[PDB]
Amino acid sequence: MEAAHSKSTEECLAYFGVSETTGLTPDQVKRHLEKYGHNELPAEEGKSLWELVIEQFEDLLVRILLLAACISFVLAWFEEGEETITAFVEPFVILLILIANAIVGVWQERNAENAIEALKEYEPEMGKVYRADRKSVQRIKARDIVPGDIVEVAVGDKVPADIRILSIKSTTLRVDQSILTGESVSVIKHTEPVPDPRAVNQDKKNMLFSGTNIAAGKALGIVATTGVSTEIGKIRDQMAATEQDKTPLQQKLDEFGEQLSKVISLICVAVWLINIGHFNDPVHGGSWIRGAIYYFKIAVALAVAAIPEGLPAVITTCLALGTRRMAKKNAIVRSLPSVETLGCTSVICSDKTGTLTTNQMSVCKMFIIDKVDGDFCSLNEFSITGSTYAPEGEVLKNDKPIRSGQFDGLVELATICALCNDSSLDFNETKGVYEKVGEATETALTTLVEKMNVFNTEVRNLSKVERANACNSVIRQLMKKEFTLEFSRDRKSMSVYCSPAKSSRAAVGNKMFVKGAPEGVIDRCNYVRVGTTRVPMTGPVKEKILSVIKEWGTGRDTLRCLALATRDTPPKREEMVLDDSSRFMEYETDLTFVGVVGMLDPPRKEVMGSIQLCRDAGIRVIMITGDNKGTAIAICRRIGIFGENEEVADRAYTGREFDDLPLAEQREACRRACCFARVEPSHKSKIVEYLQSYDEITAMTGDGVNDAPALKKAEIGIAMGSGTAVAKTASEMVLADDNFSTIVAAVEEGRAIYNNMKQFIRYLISSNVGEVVCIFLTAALGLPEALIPVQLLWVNLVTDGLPATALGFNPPDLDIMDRPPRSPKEPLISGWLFFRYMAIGGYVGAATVGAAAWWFMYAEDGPGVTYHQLTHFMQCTEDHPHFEGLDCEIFEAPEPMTMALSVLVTIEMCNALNSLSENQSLMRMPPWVNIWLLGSICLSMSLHFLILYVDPLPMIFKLKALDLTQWLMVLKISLPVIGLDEILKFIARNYLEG
Ligand SMILES: C/C=C(/C)C(=O)O[C@H]1C(C)=C2[C@H]([C@@H]1OC(=O)CCCCCCC)[C@@](C)(OC(C)=O)C[C@H](OC(=O)CCC)[C@@]1(O)[C@H]2OC(=O)[C@@]1(C)O
Ligand SMILES: Nc1ncnc2c1ncn2[C@@H]1O[C@H](COP(=O)(O)OP(=O)(O)OP(=O)(O)O)[C@H]2OC3(O[C@H]21)C([N+](=O)[O-])=CC(=[N+]([O-])O)C=C3[N+](=O)[O-]
Ligand SMILES: [Cl-]
Ligand SMILES: [K+]
Ligand SMILES: [Mg+2]
Ligand SMILES: [Mg+2]
Repeated sequence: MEAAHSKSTEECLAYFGVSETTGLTPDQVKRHLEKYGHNELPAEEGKSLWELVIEQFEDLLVRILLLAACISFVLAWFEEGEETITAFVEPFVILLILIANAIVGVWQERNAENAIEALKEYEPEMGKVYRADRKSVQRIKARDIVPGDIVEVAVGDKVPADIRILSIKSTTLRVDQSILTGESVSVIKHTEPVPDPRAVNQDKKNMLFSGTNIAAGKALGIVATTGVSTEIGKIRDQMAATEQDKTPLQQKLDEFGEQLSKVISLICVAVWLINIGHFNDPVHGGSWIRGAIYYFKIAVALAVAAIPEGLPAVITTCLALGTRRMAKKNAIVRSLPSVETLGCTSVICSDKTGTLTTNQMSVCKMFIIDKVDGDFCSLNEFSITGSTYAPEGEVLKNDKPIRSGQFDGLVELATICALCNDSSLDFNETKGVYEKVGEATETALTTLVEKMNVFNTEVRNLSKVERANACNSVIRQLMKKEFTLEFSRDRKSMSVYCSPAKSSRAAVGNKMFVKGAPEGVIDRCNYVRVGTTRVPMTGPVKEKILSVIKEWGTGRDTLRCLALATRDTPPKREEMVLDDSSRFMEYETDLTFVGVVGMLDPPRKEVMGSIQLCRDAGIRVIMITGDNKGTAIAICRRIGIFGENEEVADRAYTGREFDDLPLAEQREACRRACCFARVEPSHKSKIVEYLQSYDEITAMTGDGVNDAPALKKAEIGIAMGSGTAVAKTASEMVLADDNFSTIVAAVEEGRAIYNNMKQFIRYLISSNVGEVVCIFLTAALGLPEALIPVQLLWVNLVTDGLPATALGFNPPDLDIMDRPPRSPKEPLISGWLFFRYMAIGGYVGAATVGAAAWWFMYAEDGPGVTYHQLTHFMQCTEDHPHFEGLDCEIFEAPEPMTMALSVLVTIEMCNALNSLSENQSLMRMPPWVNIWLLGSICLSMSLHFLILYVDPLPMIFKLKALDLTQWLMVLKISLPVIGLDEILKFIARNYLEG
């Protein structure tokens, strides 16, 4: 029964046809269970090994390397070489990479906790129903509750299903529905119908939504919906439905994968066309099982030359150290790939209560009477600092700290605030922070009289645990609380009867202490207290009081004003009926006005500056709240979203107002409006989707259950450390310190990290370019020598993995936060950069061929002085008279591959020096600006010497030769490549402008 809020109690009972006094019958429970199912949110399967791993293998590049590993087993089958039969282990290496990388992804998926499971902690095990079987209430399992059941709830109870209230047994029914509205304030429900069919949960003041707990009271209702059909079930559906898109940079890697598969697949067959040298090479033989293997010997090699193996390892470690660096800023990152995505955030959506504000009700202003001389009436107004329940702060008058005990009116104001109060203030030693005990509204009064200290009580050397209620107890011991007249809806106020308990009994006179909504209380105040004295209430006086109260209720500050009064001559205790709550308003008559307090959930001190910093960084901040519109706007003015006097007309909408706009006017309404109030949990997710429709990377910040959908729909979800568990589970990052400025710091770190990522990404990709060009030249000139598939792995994994990781520690740009947010879909390589890498790739790629070619043509220690016919080395066995003065094994000497690998590694170190910047020269950018860069080059070169000057590793590859005749020649290209890139870099820095 969805329209249950708009139908009367009798109409709701008539829908299911059950008498309010008696419960459903077993037949009805059978049928309603076979129709509506059980009352439980469905679980989620989440993970599957057999399918998660294969999903990790679904990527394209891993399909290329995987397709190359088996071929590498085929090359490994070959008994031809075996001496190099033992070197058959390259595929396993090629294999052990994939496996390893795969596992890392699985590990990233290992931490994915079930957020629906966290949402299921808000459904209770047992529930209380009345039924036909038994006159006495039945405590059953809440999952067996079907619609139509008569359900009972009491204090502390968790509501099991969405329930229309039939009769409230207590004076009031206060429910904490922060699960859906994000507000710790407890709403006062009723049984009247709510005619609006499209009312939001905040307006359904006659319903009891599943997952919310009863703050105080006892009531009876009939169940409307169960299971997924409840309002929390909408949250579950929206949390299982919103799939997370791939990281923008990850999308770049994927399309790079596609084009890479195209280019590899086209080159491998493109070699078949240039087969002028394959028409008739052997003396009689042709293409058989031995001959065709060449077309694969290049293939796998070409693959390992194109695939940047180890890039996921480098980005994984880089993002890991980013997580460690932000961890010192109290920013716990749950998803590694999200860090990058935080840099390019264009819009930040944010909750208010608990996120932008402290979620701790604080009394800002207060006023008492000063002088009453005829029509004139002056007031004493005070402001109170402190934005938390902790008794920290002082009272001020005209921006000057003043002791409260000097004003006789403030003493009585604190006396009313302390006695007429059911709440206490506790100090959590485990969390190390003061927590409210009771309602937030009254707790604000408790901490208020803690801040005031009207009797000048020594509280400096007090323990932090006893500091919580130090002054409240002082006031409690002065007047004994006989009984309390509880809050009722008819009079919108509550009162307390107190006796002196003084030295001489109650001869000083009993007094009644009343607090409540302003108009209803002031209308019953026939007297006004001026310090110690009492004067009759008049027109001009109450017009001044109501004037100031109206000035505080609206405008810049939007405080919740409570009026406080006493009764100097209350009636006798033996003539007050305490059962009938409607009579209490007569008991609270003939009052004496005292003062007024103003409450507000104040913002965190760290927020406003953060909003200015995002504004400076081109990031717009949007507030999305379940709280009232006036309150959210008044907070926006303090935060810096709106001006102190800015007219907010078309810039702030409510969920009901938002839904009334055409879908177009909503999608465009998210571009201008910066504040959204009184919204349902679905509305936040809808706004996030709308902002993402503009291809804008948006981030959501929250702390409650109602923020869970948005937190999933946003590209980056940021949860508060003091927030709910379900909000943390559906987020990519947590702020343990609850500070809002660490978001700004986190964005800065993300941008700097990406700026450092383009560097080593371009480095590895360029090395792959040179390798591809080299394998192509060696393939077209018939010289598979000087390169092997095994070594290209170690080069792209170890000797290049270290400098690439070192590039992650480059100093960030100075004016990095004065620039607007980065474009989402923009290439890492542009035309000029693509031209630069296209030239240097063929240059350094031809270097590696020139190593072997030079070792054979112009060399004093290279016996293979062939001079000509070097390209036709395969004929050496069938045309031995052609190749005299040498052995058939000299073609595969250790020096060609040692020199090719040498110029490769050195060109890669110098190229890693070129990767320190894109448009900045090396003369103005000293290489020692990054100690980790030169350190990684020193360690990669040291590991290269370890490859050469050892016994195992050479057996796979080749043997090293002397240096008096070898390193002198590696400098033909190992060093002038820096000059090439230096000219190419000098051109665009000056020729581009003018
Ligand atoms: C040589 C090595 C490989 C892996 C390769 O083919 O990379 C190309 C390639 C797929 C791209 C190109 C490479 O283009 C070339 O190779 C130039 C001509 C072909 C030479 C072959 C014979 C001499 C990248 C490498 O060119 C450079 C950097 O010079 C940059 C970039 O990729 C990036 O955005 C950088 C990494 C994400 C992509 O053009 C990309 O394709 C796209 O769709 C892009 C837009 O992405
Ligand atoms: N944004 C807020 N900031 C501060 N307080 C809020 C806020 N919203 C609600 N409250 C308090 O919570 C109680 C719940 O009332 P409820 O009907 O949910 O809200 P509203 O009255 O604002 O109506 P609305 O939903 O906006 O139409 C009110 O009762 C009282 O103070 C109010 C109240 N009053 O409103 O007059 C009197 C009172 N005593 O004791 O006199 C005690 C309250 N209380 O404990 O919550
Ligand atoms: Cl509102
Ligand atoms: K998310
Ligand atoms: Mg919140
Ligand atoms: Mg309200």
